[PDB]
Amino acid sequence: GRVLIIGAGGVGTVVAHKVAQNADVFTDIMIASRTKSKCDDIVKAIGNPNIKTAQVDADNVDELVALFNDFKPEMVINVALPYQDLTIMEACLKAEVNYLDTANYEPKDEAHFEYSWQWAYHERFKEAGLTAILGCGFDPGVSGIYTAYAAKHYFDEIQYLDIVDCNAGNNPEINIREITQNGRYYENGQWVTTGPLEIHKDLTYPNIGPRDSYLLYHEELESLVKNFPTIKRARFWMTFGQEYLTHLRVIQNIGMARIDEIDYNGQKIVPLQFLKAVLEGETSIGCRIRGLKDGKERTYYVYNNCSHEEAYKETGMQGVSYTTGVPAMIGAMMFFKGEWKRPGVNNVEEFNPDPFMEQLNKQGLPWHEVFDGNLEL
Amino acid sequence: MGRVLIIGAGGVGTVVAHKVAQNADVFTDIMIASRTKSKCDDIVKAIGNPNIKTAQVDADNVDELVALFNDFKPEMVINVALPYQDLTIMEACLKAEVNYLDTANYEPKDEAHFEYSWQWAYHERFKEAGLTAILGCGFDPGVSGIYTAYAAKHYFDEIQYLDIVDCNAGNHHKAFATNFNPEINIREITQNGRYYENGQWVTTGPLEIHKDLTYPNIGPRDSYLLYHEELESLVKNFPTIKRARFWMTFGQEYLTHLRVIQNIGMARIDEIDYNGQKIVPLQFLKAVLPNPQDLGENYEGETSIGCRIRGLKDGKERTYYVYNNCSHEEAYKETGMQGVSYTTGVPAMIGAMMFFKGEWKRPGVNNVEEFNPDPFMEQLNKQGLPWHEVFDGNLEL
Ligand SMILES: NC(=O)c1ccc[n+]([C@@H]2O[C@H](COP(=O)([O-])OP(=O)(O)OC[C@H]3O[C@@H](n4cnc5c(N)ncnc54)[C@H](OP(=O)(O)O)[C@@H]3O)[C@@H](O)[C@H]2O)c1
Ligand SMILES: NC(=O)c1ccc[n+]([C@@H]2O[C@H](COP(=O)([O-])OP(=O)(O)OC[C@H]3O[C@@H](n4cnc5c(N)ncnc54)[C@H](OP(=O)(O)O)[C@@H]3O)[C@@H](O)[C@H]2O)c1
Repeated sequence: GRVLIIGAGGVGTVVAHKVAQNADVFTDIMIASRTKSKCDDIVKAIGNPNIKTAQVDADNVDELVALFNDFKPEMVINVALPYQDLTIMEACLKAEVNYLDTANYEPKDEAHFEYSWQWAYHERFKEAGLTAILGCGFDPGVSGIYTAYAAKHYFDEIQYLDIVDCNAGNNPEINIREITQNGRYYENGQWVTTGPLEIHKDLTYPNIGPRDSYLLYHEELESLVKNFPTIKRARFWMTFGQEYLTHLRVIQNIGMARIDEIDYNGQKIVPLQFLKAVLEGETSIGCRIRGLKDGKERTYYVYNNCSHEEAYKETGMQGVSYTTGVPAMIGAMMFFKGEWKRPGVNNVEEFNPDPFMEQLNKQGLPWHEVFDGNLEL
Repeated sequence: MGRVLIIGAGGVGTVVAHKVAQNADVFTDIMIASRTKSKCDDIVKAIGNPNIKTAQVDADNVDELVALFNDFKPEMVINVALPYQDLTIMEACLKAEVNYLDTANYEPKDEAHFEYSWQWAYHERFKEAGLTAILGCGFDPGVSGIYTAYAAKHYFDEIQYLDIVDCNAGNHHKAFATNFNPEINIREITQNGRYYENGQWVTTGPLEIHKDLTYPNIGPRDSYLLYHEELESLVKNFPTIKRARFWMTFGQEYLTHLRVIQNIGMARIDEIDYNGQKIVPLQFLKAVLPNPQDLGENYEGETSIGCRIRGLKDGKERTYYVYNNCSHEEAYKETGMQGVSYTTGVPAMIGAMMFFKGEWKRPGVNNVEEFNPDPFMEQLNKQGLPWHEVFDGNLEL
């Protein structure tokens, strides 16, 4: 049960905490990242001196292979940035290490992500007997596990999938890249494109109430549509307050959302990253699913609500880092326990959702089901 | 001597170079020196006069400036670099016995507070050396004080109320851009408002007080009260003034962008460590924002800047409104810049002309209202900034 965490950010902080909380499964833990001091901060916060740390540039396959051959992990949990997905997978192949991440690949010079890059590794991973688990955060991640759970127990055919993500509380480089692209959803065999944050409507969230929700593309639509060909329409919605949208608009207008490197006193700075250097309540994230069971239409809503305060008291991080870090740990737990072992490259919906859902209820993300309700869309 | 040296090759310096080159009878030898020499050479190529010399200089370095001054031997140095360079350039002018003019008074790099004490401190040294320093000779500061001196000289026994009003009614068709150096521009407009009334200076919140004011050829515009450096010297030099305020128009989209820039920390003036390098966020913002110097091509509309003055003549209250409207497109066609660079650059050239012609000769450190306004006002009509007068109208203020 040797696990290596790459990335000492908000998510990695949560993953480390949750891995440490399950030492019967995770007997040996290391945290490696670009800035080692953040790794050591996490170890001190957890209070477990047995967690090892290391500096590594995960853009460098050779550095990674040396680290992997030193610590000898059985799985690496990549919660660095999407840019590191492929170099880490390369190192995993060469050092015969299994793999898990929470976000699929996008190149540094283009804010477009898709699964082709990582799916390309399927046969190499398979012939090496290695398992890769892609997109095992909350969304992507629990959102596809929720959908697999519904398909397994409640639906003959899933026909409409609507993922809803509300942060009702009170990494910006990858975050602002995600939300500024054209919207995109799936309907009747085709991918449909909107303007950025053009389509929106009020959706009512448990314990929160109605919130302005905006349609945008999201990674998991690509694989969920592929893996559930009964789907007639799949969309993803996220809430955005007016002040947030205003700040987002201005940031773009002034040039601080740029993703190319600019030259500033002999140093290569990308405006969006420099912005990062300067930049109560709860989340509610789930899936609203409609389809057929025993010849009749049926609706289903399954969700988690995560309190920012409770997440902070446990891990020092807020609800967005918490909801992503917990499932990443559980994915590794499923592999270590043999519940999720499938040589090749896998999306979460391809595994048995039941043992994962059972752990979510025990590891800080209890989920709730509403049957036969009005899904509002 | 007739030799003039221009420091700063930005938007204002581009205009100043064009305007001095247009008056070769006065300015017989011209040099443009600036931190980045290629921009000096860009200006000379645009003007088409190979006789204009260029040079690289770091105007933060008194030694470098003195060497440049003793080589070129200017009679006056027109400082249109940043306020930060005001004192080092004045130091060098004193050491090399060269006269001085700028369009903005000093603020330290580490504090967004400007005032005249720094430069007034050089008065007796300049005076003893026979050197004249002309401070704040742009449009506002500059023409705004020359307008005031003009009104005091010709139309009032006693001026009592001064309101300077500044509207940029143009459209540069950018989501957001500033009209001059964004670093200096943003530092200025984000401070607390201040004005003068009944013997005291009153502080307001930033952009707290605003009125609808009607601008010639433009109409009503949302106008905001803020401090402006010429209020300090004009209140000093015209004691009869009872109330002095400065107003500038801001559109809603502009204010929205300005608010967000401050909230996200990109208006900060302190240095942060970014990959072992010291970076001032406001200075980084300048790098990505549109360059004011490149806006003229798609700039339409015009500016309107003037002074609304009220006071007594022969015991009766009178009003006076004097202003200039400047077409962004005409400024662009003439100089490649836009109306804010133009309104600032033309009066800087004229102040130097007044010195070269002997009209404005006053050893020491001077604000523009201390000179005879008449010959300056005459040149404004001839050098591209004609002004208009309205007598006894409603000042709305
Ligand atoms: N599926 C979901 O629900 C979900 C939700 C949110 C986020 N995520 C994903 O989670 C990941 C982490 O997010 P976060 O918020 O924790 O980000 P973060 O706070 O910026 O942390 C990223 C970490 O990766 C490190 N890193 C970056 N480049 C590296 C390199 N070349 N070599 C080694 N380490 C490197 C960073 O090092 P430094 O300390 O030097 O900066 C930092 O410690 C991202 O991929 C994000 O897309 C997924
Ligand atoms: N009175 C008024 O009505 C009024 C109105 C607007 C502006 N102004 C003033 O006019 C001045 C010029 O503004 P602008 O918009 O033209 O600014 P700008 O476009 O940024 O140009 C300033 C110039 O100074 C140069 N410079 C900066 N630091 C220097 C240093 N250490 N040594 C030498 N040169 C240096 C810059 O060089 P680089 O090319 O290397 O950047 C640039 O060429 C400012 O002081 C501003 O406050 C006055």
